[PDB]
Amino acid sequence: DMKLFAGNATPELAQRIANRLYTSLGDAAVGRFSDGEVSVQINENVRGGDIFIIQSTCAPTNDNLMELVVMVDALRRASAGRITAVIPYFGYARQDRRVRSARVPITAKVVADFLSSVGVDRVLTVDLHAEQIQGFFDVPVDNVFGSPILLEDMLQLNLDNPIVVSPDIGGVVRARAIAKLLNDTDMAIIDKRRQVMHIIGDVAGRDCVLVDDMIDTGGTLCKAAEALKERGAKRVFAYATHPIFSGNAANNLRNSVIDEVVVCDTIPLSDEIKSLPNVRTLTLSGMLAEAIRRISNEESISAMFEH
Amino acid sequence: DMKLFAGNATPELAQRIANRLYTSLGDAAVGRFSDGEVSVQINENVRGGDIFIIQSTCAPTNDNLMELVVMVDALRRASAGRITAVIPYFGYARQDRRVRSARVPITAKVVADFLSSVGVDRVLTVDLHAEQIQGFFDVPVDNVFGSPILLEDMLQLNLDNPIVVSPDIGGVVRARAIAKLLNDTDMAIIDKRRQVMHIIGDVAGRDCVLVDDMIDTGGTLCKAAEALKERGAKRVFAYATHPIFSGNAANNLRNSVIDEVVVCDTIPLSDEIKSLPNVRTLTLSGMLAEAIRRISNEESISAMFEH
Amino acid sequence: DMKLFAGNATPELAQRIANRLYTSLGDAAVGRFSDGEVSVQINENVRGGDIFIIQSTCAPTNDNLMELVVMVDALRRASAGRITAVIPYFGYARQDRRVRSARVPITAKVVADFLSSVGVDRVLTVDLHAEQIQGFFDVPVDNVFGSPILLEDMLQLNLDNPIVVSPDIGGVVRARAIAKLLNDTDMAIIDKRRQVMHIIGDVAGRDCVLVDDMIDTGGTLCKAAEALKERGAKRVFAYATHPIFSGNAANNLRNSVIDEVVVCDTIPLSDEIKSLPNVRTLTLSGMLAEAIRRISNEESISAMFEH
Amino acid sequence: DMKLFAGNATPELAQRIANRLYTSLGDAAVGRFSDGEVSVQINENVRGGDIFIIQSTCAPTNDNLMELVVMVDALRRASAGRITAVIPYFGYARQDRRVRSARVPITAKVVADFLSSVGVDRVLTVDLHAEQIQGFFDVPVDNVFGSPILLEDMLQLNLDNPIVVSPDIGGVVRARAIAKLLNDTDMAIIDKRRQVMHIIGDVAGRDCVLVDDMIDTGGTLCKAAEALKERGAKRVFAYATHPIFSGNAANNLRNSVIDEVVVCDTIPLSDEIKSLPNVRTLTLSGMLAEAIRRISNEESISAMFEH
Amino acid sequence: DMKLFAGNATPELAQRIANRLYTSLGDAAVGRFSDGEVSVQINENVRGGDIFIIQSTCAPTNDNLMELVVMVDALRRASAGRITAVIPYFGYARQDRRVRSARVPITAKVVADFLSSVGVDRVLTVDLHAEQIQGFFDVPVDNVFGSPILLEDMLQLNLDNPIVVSPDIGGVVRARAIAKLLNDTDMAIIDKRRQVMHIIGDVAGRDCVLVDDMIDTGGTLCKAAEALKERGAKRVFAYATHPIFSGNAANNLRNSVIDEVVVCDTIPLSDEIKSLPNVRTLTLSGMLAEAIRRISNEESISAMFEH
Amino acid sequence: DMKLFAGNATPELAQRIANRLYTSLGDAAVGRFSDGEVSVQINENVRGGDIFIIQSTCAPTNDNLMELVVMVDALRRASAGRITAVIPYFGYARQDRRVRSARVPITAKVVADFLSSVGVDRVLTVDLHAEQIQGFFDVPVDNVFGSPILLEDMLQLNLDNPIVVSPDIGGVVRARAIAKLLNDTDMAIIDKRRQVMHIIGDVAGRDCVLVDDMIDTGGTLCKAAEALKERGAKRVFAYATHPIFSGNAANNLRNSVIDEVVVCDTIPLSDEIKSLPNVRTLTLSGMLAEAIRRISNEESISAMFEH
Ligand SMILES: Nc1ncnc2c1ncn2[C@@H]1O[C@H](COP(=O)(O)O)[C@@H](O)[C@H]1O
Ligand SMILES: Nc1ncnc2c1ncn2[C@@H]1O[C@H](COP(=O)(O)O)[C@@H](O)[C@H]1O
Ligand SMILES: Nc1ncnc2c1ncn2[C@@H]1O[C@H](COP(=O)(O)O)[C@@H](O)[C@H]1O
Ligand SMILES: Nc1ncnc2c1ncn2[C@@H]1O[C@H](COP(=O)(O)O)[C@@H](O)[C@H]1O
Ligand SMILES: Nc1ncnc2c1ncn2[C@@H]1O[C@H](COP(=O)(O)O)[C@@H](O)[C@H]1O
Ligand SMILES: O=P(O)(O)OC[C@H]1O[C@H](O)[C@H](O)[C@@H]1O
Ligand SMILES: O=P(O)(O)OC[C@H]1O[C@H](O)[C@H](O)[C@@H]1O
Ligand SMILES: O=P(O)(O)OC[C@H]1O[C@H](O)[C@H](O)[C@@H]1O
Ligand SMILES: O=P(O)(O)OC[C@H]1O[C@H](O)[C@H](O)[C@@H]1O
Ligand SMILES: O=P(O)(O)OC[C@H]1O[C@H](O)[C@H](O)[C@@H]1O
Ligand SMILES: O=P(O)(O)OC[C@H]1O[C@H](O)[C@H](O)[C@@H]1O
Ligand SMILES: [Mg+2]
Ligand SMILES: [Mg+2]
Ligand SMILES: [Mg+2]
Ligand SMILES: [Mg+2]
Ligand SMILES: [Mg+2]
Ligand SMILES: [Mg+2]
Ligand SMILES: [Mg+2]
Repeated sequence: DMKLFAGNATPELAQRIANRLYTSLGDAAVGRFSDGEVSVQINENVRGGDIFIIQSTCAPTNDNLMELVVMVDALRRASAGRITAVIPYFGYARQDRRVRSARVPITAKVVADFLSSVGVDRVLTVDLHAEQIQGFFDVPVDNVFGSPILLEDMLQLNLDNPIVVSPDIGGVVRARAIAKLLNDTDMAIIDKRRQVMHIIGDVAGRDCVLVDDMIDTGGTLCKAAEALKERGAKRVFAYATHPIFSGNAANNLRNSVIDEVVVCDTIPLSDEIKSLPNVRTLTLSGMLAEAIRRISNEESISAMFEH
Repeated sequence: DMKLFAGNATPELAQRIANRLYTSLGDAAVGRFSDGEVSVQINENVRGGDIFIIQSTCAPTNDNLMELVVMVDALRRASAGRITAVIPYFGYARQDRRVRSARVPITAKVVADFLSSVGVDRVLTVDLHAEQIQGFFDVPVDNVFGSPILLEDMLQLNLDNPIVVSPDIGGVVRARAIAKLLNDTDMAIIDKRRQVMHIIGDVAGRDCVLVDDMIDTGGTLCKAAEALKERGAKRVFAYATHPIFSGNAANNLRNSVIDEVVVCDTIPLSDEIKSLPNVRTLTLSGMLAEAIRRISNEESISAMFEH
Repeated sequence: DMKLFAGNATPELAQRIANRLYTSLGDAAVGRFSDGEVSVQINENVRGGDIFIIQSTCAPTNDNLMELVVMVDALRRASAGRITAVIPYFGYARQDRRVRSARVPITAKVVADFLSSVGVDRVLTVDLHAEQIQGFFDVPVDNVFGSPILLEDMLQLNLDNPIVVSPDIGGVVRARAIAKLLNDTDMAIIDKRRQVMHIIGDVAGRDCVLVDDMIDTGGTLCKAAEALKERGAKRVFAYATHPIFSGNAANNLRNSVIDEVVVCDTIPLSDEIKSLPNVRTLTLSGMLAEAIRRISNEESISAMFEH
Repeated sequence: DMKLFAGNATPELAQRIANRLYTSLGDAAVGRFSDGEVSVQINENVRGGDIFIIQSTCAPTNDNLMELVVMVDALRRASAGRITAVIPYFGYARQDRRVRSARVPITAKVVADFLSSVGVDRVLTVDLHAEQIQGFFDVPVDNVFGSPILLEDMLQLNLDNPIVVSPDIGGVVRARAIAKLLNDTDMAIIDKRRQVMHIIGDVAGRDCVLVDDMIDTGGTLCKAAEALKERGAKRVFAYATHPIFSGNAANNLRNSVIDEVVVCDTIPLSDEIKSLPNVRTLTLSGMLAEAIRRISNEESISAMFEH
Repeated sequence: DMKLFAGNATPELAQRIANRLYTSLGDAAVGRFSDGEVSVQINENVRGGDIFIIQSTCAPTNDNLMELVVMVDALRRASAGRITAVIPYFGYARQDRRVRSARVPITAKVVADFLSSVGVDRVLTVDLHAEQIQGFFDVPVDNVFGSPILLEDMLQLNLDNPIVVSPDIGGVVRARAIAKLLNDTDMAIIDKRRQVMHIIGDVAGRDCVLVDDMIDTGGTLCKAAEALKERGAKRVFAYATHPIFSGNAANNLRNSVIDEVVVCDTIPLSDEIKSLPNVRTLTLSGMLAEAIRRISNEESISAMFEH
Repeated sequence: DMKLFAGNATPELAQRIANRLYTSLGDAAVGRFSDGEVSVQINENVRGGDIFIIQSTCAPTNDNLMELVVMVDALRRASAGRITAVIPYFGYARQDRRVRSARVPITAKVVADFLSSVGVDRVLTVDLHAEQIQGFFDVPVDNVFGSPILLEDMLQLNLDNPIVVSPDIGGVVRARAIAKLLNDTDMAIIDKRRQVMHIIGDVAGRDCVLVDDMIDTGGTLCKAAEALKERGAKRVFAYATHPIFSGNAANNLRNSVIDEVVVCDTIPLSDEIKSLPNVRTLTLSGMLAEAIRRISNEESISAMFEH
């Protein structure tokens, strides 16, 4: 008995996933009270059922997170059988350690504990910022890579001896994976010091493909593109998974040298970003639908990592 | 080693409490990242100390709640000794049961579990909506009544044989307590059916004192005042503790028959409400300061319930 | 695989519930050792089954509570699948908070923690003293109102413009619900001060119906009846759900002015009470049987709250 | 800050322990409500203090156990620092396993879980039935042997080449320890089959000393004494620690051949037993007082096991 | 969906159990990394299945224990349904209490907590050293006696009025059970003091059968055999369940007077022990296979304790 | 009351740390029983004390881990106050996620759960393989970098325009940190594909400094050195923190082109490795002693990250 429920964060993606599964979204009234508190009511029998909740913890981050945990609590007191939380974009994931024992929280661990507390049985995400966040839960966590869609889109560009560049030091593993998949090309890395940006590798007269896991303000992306072009690269393409686009992202992308920015749909786009002419969107609904189908049927999930 | 920390919800109240304790607020940078996520950094040694955090979970409710739990987590990983959360207004407290086994959450229990999960050792609140929320925690919870301040203000009005009215059926216990304290006067109750409001009791030619625990939209308050005046009451005064004032509260209070509305300061007032000429504010900083002082010194807290 | 087990508290009610479900009580030897310790032995295979235990925590309260938790432990180590505890009368429910931070326990929370500790999966009660006790558990709790049976009995009295009276301030919500159900009549409330009892409302020349959730000693009930009659009420009927009848209840009811006392059967009656001529009993076996049937079949429980 | 509190089970022993510590019992009102429910109120400040509760879980077993857990809960919500439960006789300790996977509970584990749930920090008992019950807790458990007092009393009898006999197979380890302490004498064991009792060892013309951990009904004790005398033993003395004396114990001991029965005071004696001329009582107040003193002062507890 | 997995401790026994169940061992690669750390990989779909893991915690004890807990963790994150751990020999079981409050651990409780932590749902062992270790878990534990096989082997010896002897005081209960089963014969006990060994009972001119639960170094066994022969016993046979055989066991058994040593196969034998001519092995694969079959089918396990 | 205890893994390091703190190691007998099981006995009063246990989880990994958890359990049942585990080398840390949802365990999370289960209050490690393992605990974890000692040793080599190389893609962050500290030099990275090793960066005619966190078999290190020399580098130095040196490490290092290998002392060296002429050891005893001193005195730990 598979039922899908959606919050207010990604309703359109939840509709696409439901369409690809040939079912319909379950009836739940998820809204706000007068003072801003989350209101949830489940409007159908869920006893013994296998429930999936689809909601990214994107901006407004805290309201979306509260919607998620409150729906899980309402479902779990209504005697639901098993609850899987599909969270295409896992928010607060960049706060995953205390560097130099600074007096900061590990907020990803706090969110994982909240989800375990209200009674989630399984989590399914796309492109976690740190893969060790799989260990912040006591439940199985399936971290699905978004690279098949992006790679299928890259191979339709007919680049002239492309080189894969990671905009920073934290993206090197993902850049290397993409470089191996993209006919096993070269790789270069942007290193930032003091300000001045150094490039480790040769980018002279080649098409450069920047790959990252998110675009928040476009700062690192735009700066790396400027560095690549001023060391003589023909074209630069940016390829990310999570389109956060916060702050001054629209102006940063508009006044940039990036020829094309391609993102997935784990977060809905705003109006100013949709108005931009060089920002294009791929869809992850098929991949998420197949993962949900495999989880619901006691099937192996390893087939989801094939290209 | 008593240290006080404040969030962004009630900073001015935290300053008044610190002033009455002749100390200063501890240094912590509590803010937002670019995308709306809570940022916390403790900027001083808290090892082994006795920490108090002062923050109401008022609107914006979810951001304030996340600030609170994230500060508790950061303090607890920095090896703080004991953490007391002073929460003058406990949000989400109106969702405390499932009526008729409706498929709703018990969100107050969820919030209590989150606070117990991040490592709170003690909670101190003012005028909980339901006193049974004391049982939603495994830690001691001190629910301090705000009625001493309000009563001290009522006794300075020189009312002509006043009668204490509860605007609804849920406020009868608080109304009875106030009526006993206010020279042991009469009590009347507003009952709403179908629309039409019935008054149980005699209110003809008497000064009426409405008492409640919050004013959210002013709906029940304004309607009860209209009923009281159209059954012939001389003057009506409204006395509440938590000034939520959400939605159309300013217009409802402006176009009403209530002569004076008196509230406490557990939630900061907006500009439109401060502009109103018949809304007046009392302060709870002395009572909270004395409660914090008694908790810090291993002293009996029962003296806080004296009039 | 539905199996019913019964303790020693309410065996006759368990038999009626079994009869209405067309099954038989499971074989378990629940008794006492020589020194008063609870002895439990399950005498049949319960592996993977869906178990229901029917036992009120009525007097002797502590022996009944220990029987319940010990049966749950024996069933859970015998590899039972799911255990539902049907507790028609939830004892210790009047101790649900600490008033004025008095150094008392919250014993309802202690009992809820014990039940969660031995491994109960679901609780089903009738007319909880405080509905917030639903939040003292981490499991679903279904609090079924006994008002349908009592209302069906009230409507067969043909009262002359009846008025519904709550004997104290804590029963106002239940009295209001009954008043709405009983053709939407008036409501009056007994208020006790200092001794002297005040009645808020008009009771002159009307049939009065006192409604409460329990009758423990009959003190409040008898006193309220005396007040109602000495302000001129024609007849007084008392309507309760839980017949505790402790202490001097028999003498208090015998030497009273109440014309008829009607109770449910969540607690068995003693001999002295059955000898009384004006105490009558209704049965809840049909309602509990239907609730058990709906829980066992993954059906919606909301239909149980219909009149 | 050492404070002692006592329940209703062993108040006189608690007074003796307080006298030997030159302090007084703390003020707490522990009683019953009208219907038999436990009532507890702490009447003094216990914040930060080191609390000891002295109460055996003797008959009436369940009321005493509930008093204990309810006092612990009331103390723990009043912000007590550390709570030690001194339980001279640990009830329900004979139910410590499931023999042949019988569908019975392990009730000692249930009691240990309840004590850990309400927040006990340390347990101190005398002569546990099974020493592995130390492993049923997550807190330190100090199981103090009562054999020093009993041995000091045995050595004042001037027996003629005594032999130490265990009445059953479960008491062999304790009998061997006593035999080693009692000038390293011989040991014999009673074995019961089918009825007929076999004695392994030689008891002809010797003074026999039966040692056990409890006397519940006197069945095994009286039967073993009869067997010993009908295989020709001069005198038989019975030496136990816990005087349960339930059921027909008074008649069994009166119509027996045991010359003298000596017990400790972990359970108060009834009137019929005190009337018996050959039942004598030793006291454990000094040993328990010294153990409490050593626990309170961060001193080594190993000195308590010296003879 | 019953699947069997085996570790490296008892692979041959796991094969025999699989053969008697007419299935095959599941595919899992359990090995060591270069530095000695346990490596585990499950090579098949286990989603929703009912898993059994067969592995004794025998020498090397800590590597076997780590293999077990690591396999349980890998299975539980792969979404296995229910995990039963068949542990024919439970290691660390001799450390089950703190005698005289010595500063030692209770290591059996630590192992039980680890197994409960990684997510074991049920434990099945053979001949636990202390039966109270059943209470160290929160899950059902089935402690199956190995005495049927040993008794079936004893009855094929045609002994001349045999007597059953326990080599020490801790084995008396097991010796008594065997003596009752073996046509209800006599029993004698070895008592060790100061060195000198005393025998309680008559062993002159009888065949002696020593029964124990393990043979670790053969010290107690060889010494008891010497004592029995030097008080004139015709033949001595040793009967144990767990063949640990550590240290100098081979030399102790070779230079001994025991005519025949019979053991079960809960631990594999070494080469030096297999070379011995008077050490013989029985098999427990049929009994364990039937217990696994009964657990998998929701059948009563009590039939396993029949002779 | 600071007490230090040591296991058998790193006794000599524990002695150096004790010497720098001007105290002595506490008395505890930590050994093995006959069959290989861990034996622990604490031989002094530890009640209320602040305990530190110094032991790396190095090879033999599982015995060392069991020693650690068993000592923690023995200390915690002896009523120790606070227990800090100093684990200079955290074993099993390389298994920190499930790549592509492979059916493997996350063994670092299992070890963290075991340590939290037995009652550790704080962990202090050196150079964790993944810094997110800080989030696998609920207690504070201080991950101290070993780079100050290594950098102080590098600056005493007088290299000719050195370049810092990371032998693999996982070491890039550490290599970048060292490069910034080492007068802000260049950085190059070894990339391995299919076999063939690519170097991103220019290493022609420069002194190369390989930095890693461990040396297990020397495979990556020796291969990277060969690649660097066959692209023309003058000298190659290897700088690591944890000297695991397992398998064929001695032969790999002997038949290599690395001029000098410098390691810390978090793991003791074997004889074959000490015989090597180009392997040199630094000490971390001063840094660990200062960290222990700061933890014991409620001082800020951030001063430990200064160069
Ligand atoms: N999109 C991706 N595809 C494949 N591997 C990835 C990706 N993103 C990160 N990785 C990590 O890159 C590493 C690949 O290792 P390998 O299996 O040797 O290619 C693993 O740690 C993966 O978790
Ligand atoms: N017998 C009863 N029938 C209906 N409501 C009840 C009863 N007893 C208590 N209540 C409470 O009365 C309130 C009724 O609210 P409403 O839905 O507005 O009638 C809810 O809080 C119910 O939980
Ligand atoms: N009164 C007692 N005195 C000493 N040991 C006892 C007593 N009762 C039981 N025992 C147990 O007897 C055993 C004595 O072992 P040992 O130290 O060899 O004398 C331990 O297991 C003790 O726990
Ligand atoms: N092999 C065995 N067969 C039967 N009982 C055993 C065995 N080993 C230990 N026992 C214990 O011996 C006792 C037998 O009690 P009974 O049922 O009176 O024979 C129980 O406590 C059993 O757990
Ligand atoms: N030895 C080291 N010194 C400094 N940072 C390190 C070291 N090893 C790893 N790191 C990480 O490198 C990053 C340095 O960031 P930054 O503060 O910008 O230099 C942090 O994530 C550190 O945790
Ligand atoms: O706003 P930006 O910093 O440019 O983008 C967010 C980046 O912060 C993290 O490294 C992510 O990997 C992104 O690369
Ligand atoms: O917006 P309003 O409903 O008028 O005020 C909030 C009320 O809702 C609860 O009963 C509170 O007691 C208040 O009386
Ligand atoms: O013995 P009594 O106090 O008269 O009856 C018990 C009452 O105590 C509680 O308020 C219940 O609602 C009852 O009304
Ligand atoms: O009433 P009784 O059975 O004679 O005495 C209780 C006995 O039950 C247990 O074995 C105890 O050791 C006692 O010996
Ligand atoms: O090496 P051994 O001590 O002779 O054999 C192990 C014994 O230790 C325990 O009592 C077991 O019951 C065994 O009898
Ligand atoms: O035996 P090796 O693989 O050469 O050394 C262990 C390496 O495995 C991990 O990447 C560590 O960072 C090391 O670099
Ligand atoms: Mg980045
Ligand atoms: Mg209200
Ligand atoms: Mg009442
Ligand atoms: Mg006995
Ligand atoms: Mg033993
Ligand atoms: Mg033995
Ligand atoms: Mg590496």
